[PDB]
Amino acid sequence: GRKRRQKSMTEFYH
Repeated sequence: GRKRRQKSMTEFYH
């Protein structure tokens, strides 16, 4: 799993 979730601005997977 993932304890710390950081919203990646590069989350736009082209």
